[PDB]
Amino acid sequence: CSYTVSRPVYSELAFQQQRERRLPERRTLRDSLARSCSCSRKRAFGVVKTLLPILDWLPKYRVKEWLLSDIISGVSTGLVGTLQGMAYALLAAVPVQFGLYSAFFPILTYFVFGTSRHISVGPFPVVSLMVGSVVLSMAPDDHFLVPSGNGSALNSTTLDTGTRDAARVLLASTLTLLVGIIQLVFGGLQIGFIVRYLADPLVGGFTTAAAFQVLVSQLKIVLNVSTKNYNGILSIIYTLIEIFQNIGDTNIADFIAGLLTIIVCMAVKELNDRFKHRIPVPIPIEVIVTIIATAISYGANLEKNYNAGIVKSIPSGFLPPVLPSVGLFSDMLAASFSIAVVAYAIAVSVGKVYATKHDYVIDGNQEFIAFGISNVFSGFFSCFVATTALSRTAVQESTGGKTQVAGLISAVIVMVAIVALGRLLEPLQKSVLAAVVIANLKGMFMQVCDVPRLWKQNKTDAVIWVFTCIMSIILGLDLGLLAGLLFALLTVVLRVQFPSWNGLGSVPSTDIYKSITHYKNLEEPEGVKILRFSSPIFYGNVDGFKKCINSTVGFDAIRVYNKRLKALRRIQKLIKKGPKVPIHSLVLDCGAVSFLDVVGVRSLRMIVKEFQRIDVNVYFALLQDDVLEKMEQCGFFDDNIRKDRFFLTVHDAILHLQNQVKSRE
Amino acid sequence: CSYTVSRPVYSELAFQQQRERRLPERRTLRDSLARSCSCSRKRAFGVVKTLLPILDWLPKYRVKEWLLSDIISGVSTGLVGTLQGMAYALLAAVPVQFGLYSAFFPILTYFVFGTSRHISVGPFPVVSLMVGSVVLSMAPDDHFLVPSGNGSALNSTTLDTGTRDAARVLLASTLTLLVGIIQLVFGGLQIGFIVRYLADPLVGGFTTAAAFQVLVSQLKIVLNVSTKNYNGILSIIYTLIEIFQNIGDTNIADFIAGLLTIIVCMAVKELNDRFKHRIPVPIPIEVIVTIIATAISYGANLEKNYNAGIVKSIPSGFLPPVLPSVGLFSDMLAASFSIAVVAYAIAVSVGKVYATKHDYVIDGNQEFIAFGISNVFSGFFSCFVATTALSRTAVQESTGGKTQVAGLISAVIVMVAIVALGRLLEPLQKSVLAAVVIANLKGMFMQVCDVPRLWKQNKTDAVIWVFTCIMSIILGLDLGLLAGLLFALLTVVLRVQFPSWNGLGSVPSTDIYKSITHYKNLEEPEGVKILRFSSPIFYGNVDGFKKCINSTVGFDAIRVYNKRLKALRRIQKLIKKGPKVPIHSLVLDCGAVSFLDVVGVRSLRMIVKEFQRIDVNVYFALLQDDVLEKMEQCGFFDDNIRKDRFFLTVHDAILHLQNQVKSRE
Repeated sequence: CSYTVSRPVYSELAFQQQRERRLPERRTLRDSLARSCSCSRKRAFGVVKTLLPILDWLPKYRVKEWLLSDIISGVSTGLVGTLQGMAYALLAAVPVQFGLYSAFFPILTYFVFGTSRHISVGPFPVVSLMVGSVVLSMAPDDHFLVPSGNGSALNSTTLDTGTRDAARVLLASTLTLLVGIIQLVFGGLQIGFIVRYLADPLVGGFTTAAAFQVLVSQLKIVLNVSTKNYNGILSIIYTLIEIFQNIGDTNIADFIAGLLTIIVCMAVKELNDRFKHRIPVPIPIEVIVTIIATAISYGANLEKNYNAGIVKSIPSGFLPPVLPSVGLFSDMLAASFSIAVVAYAIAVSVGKVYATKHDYVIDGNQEFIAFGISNVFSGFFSCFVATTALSRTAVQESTGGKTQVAGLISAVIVMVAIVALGRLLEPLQKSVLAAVVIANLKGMFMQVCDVPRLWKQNKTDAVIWVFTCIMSIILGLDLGLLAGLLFALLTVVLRVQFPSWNGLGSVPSTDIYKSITHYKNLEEPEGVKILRFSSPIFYGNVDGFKKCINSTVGFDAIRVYNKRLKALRRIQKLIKKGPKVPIHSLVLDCGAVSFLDVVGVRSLRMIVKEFQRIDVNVYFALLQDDVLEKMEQCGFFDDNIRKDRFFLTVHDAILHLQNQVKSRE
Repeated sequence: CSYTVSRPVYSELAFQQQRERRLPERRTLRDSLARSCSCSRKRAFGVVKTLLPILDWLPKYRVKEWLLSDIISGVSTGLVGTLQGMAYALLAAVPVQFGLYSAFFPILTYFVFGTSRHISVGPFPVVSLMVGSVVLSMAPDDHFLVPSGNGSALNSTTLDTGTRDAARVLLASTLTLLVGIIQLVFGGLQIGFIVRYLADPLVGGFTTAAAFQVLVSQLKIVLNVSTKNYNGILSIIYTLIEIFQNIGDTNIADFIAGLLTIIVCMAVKELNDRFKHRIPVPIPIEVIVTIIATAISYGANLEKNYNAGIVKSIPSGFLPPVLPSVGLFSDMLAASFSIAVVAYAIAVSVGKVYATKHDYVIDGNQEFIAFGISNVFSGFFSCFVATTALSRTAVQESTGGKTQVAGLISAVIVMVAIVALGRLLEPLQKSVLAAVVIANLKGMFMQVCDVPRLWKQNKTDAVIWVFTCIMSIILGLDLGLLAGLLFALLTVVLRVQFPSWNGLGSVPSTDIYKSITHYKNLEEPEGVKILRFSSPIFYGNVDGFKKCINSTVGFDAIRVYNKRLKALRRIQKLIKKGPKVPIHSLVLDCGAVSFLDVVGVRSLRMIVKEFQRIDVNVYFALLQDDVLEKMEQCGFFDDNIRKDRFFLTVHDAILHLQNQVKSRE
């Protein structure tokens, strides 16, 4: 209605005197640690309830109706879990037997420590690729050749099919433990802000570029070509050229059968997603395409007749726990930090999506402990890093899921897939398992459709997407993530180093000040020039502030004072023989400043001192309380630069100048 | 006097309608690039005058007294410069003549391209230390041994004093050429903000660590001990331990002479600095101590009698230009970048100091181009990277210097030294030259006295000093600088990621809003809770903003709605059979925001939508125009979230809320 106020001009001291401050809280280091560490039994029950979330949803279960919905989702997710679990094992260069272990043991551990209800912990295509990247680098194929077979001229150094996998499993187990330990450090030290640096364009471009490396890696299994497992700079680029050079040594039985299930699985997935209003339960195309593949491959001897590529290496049994090979963490610490941060990023990403739909809150630090113990327990049973795939997550959710009981039932299907089931999957072609992974790449391949949308939005965030996408292609995949985090943080520094400074003016007959580069009918005070400077001054943008002040006043505070003394020497000699016109004051509207960075405040006092020699006052308008208290501690208020130079609002600074000129001509 | 206003409550649209905006300037790339490149001869003359500043100060000379001032400053600066060059030649592991070379040609090159008047370009202790470090890393001593001399049992692999100096000089010349190329690239691309990242505490800690390493190296040289030129991690600690282990294999005469000249030089420097009011011209302690050392060392055969360490390797002549061995840049690019940036930082610091002391202006890009051309010209004459030492610079300023003519005269001394002066310097002990370097370390060793001062000041900047000082000691010296810049950028990001949020309240009978954690007698509106959030929202501080909102409203917008929906299903079943109390609105005083990082504006819109479901309006107070224009493009103003939700000032929102409560109960 009517916005009218009437108060005196409290600049800095007319308001600080009659306003009593609040005494700050004392540190009291002796008692601070005592009050923090609680001794009551209620705190002991609270830390156990959070650490073990199973004690919350289990007592209040709904066995009446939940048991019917969990038994149907467990057998549905179990069949998809035992297939996607063994399919993702090829991305880690590990035998297909250890892929099923990643779908049974991590579920058992993510039952008494997990804080989610609609998350199916298991393998992941992008995560398994980063695991397989360090296996090929630290244990290539040309490192296990054995001379045996009485060759023609030289020693017969045939392939090492057999004991070669033993070094790959132990290497992947050491990586699994080191990833789990890092996740426990994040949960133990209660540091969760380290994963906030993974922005949406950063994680979006990373998963998009990772889909290309997954497509190239899986295409090698489909085409049945033998590459040289290149790694380093241009890893995906070099291996893509080698694939085109070895096209002649392909297998038509694998390409035709591999491309067939690609079109079938993609069509059924697209048909079921579009016509969702008529069929609520998604058709398990992953399961029906595998059962029919093993049946056809069992009739005709695809291994002998067509010389196809089958598994024929499933022993159908468990294995004793193997202690991790401690001592190889020096050459894997750099890559483990990249795998441990993407396993948690996707865990929270998929978790929060299915959290607002079921209306339940997911703890942040608890997921670090949940997946931390999961990866550690998985390392003792020859498993790789566990995560939650978005496709497998939607299986137990769309079919009907309430708690992790359905996930435990999903582990029973994998349980029988280790002892009894597995012999029937012997003649299954490797191209079939290498095709269900490519079908799930549609979600990440369609993520490129955001670049035209992000360009119309904030352009700096669109560059981060393209930067992370290209950098995670040239210099590997794990190194590209670290190059994306540094580039994303650098973009934040570049946005605060080059602020958006304006020529703030006054709206007639009011007190609201708007920029002069946006509005025309604005009147500036006679002589006074207002300047606003966002992105608080630090050591890097303190030089830009000088160029900012020199551009809004028209002159330079240094060159003007130098020309004054250059002409002053003519005055002291003429008696022996015989610019700064418009700028009267400078009101700095530093209202968007948060910190000081005393390294830069030393030049801030110099600005007030330089303009003081040329009779130009430098006033302040909207300095906050947390900043003014910081200027006093940094040695700014001397005998000449008093607090009266500062003001509370922007209009008080202009009103103080108009009253000073009227009272003093 | 009286601050009174009377205007309607223009929130967002009551002000944007009747206020016509200014049309932004069109891009017009063709005309923009056409208007940028000027064709008139005036712009050509201007850029020629700027690129070659020699054409400016030459026509306005003051020969009458400037001739005498420049000749005396030139002889003094030439003596000081040849002494500092023959001293710093040992820091670069190069023979002593190449120091004199590097003290002659850079001076000639910094005459037609430099834009300063009181800068004596030459060697530098830190730069020479870095050059020597990278030379020892890329060319150790055990890589040149030759088996010759018919030893006792094995081949006599004597030391290679001699032919290895050619390789060392070639490596130093390649390094200097690469540094010059990097500086010319930085100057041509007009990129000057890259050196603004070197804050005052960062460069202070770097200079402190460099002074410590220089002290260690000069103590190694004085004690005449033979180390193993360790490099890498903890190199200074390892070489100090090796020195302490080889104390017995020293020379008592050399150590005594070094300690004596150190004490004498320090005492004379202290006496001249303290009693400056009586003697304006500083006593050249370096010149007299070198003269007396050469006089004493020439009497007795210190090389034969006391087995002292002398130079005896001065050919007293020039050398033809040698083309640099291009191809060794991939293993020294980072070191060259570090050397170039530290040299430019020190040069700009000295220039700004001696320019604000003499009241003249110095350009940045022109100095960059000048030093780049100087290093390039030095690379073609077997010289190392040139800079401006603070001690040598103060000589020509205290003795009286006006233009670079004194610098050109300062090269005449080095000119006659290259040919004639230096044959008498044959029996001079190396410990004497290794002492003035330690004597000049007093300025950098006293820089540690700022840590107690910076701790009372901004503590985050005090940590950067200690972090840079320690990190530039453990992992070399060049790598410590890169670890310091990244640490400073991370500290800047942490200050904008964890803002200082408050509980802003209202002062009675006024319109100024202050924090509630600082003032006691403050009244908040009935139900309304004002919140201020500095450090504008980006992808990393969004969870921080969520936590801040949840802490300032007392509840969580998610848990409240979850409990409401959990209690709602009890209502729909009871008819078949038979928190958010105080918070009325949320005025976000986002006045300290500059950018919004649309990745974060999505979560902001999500927050606004979530609080709408619980009947809690989220209003804005001080959103700038540059932020609203960004939110409009980032898809924020839908059919429901209109612009009326925003306000211009903080009191307007409270007034609108009170009017709505009064008109609608």
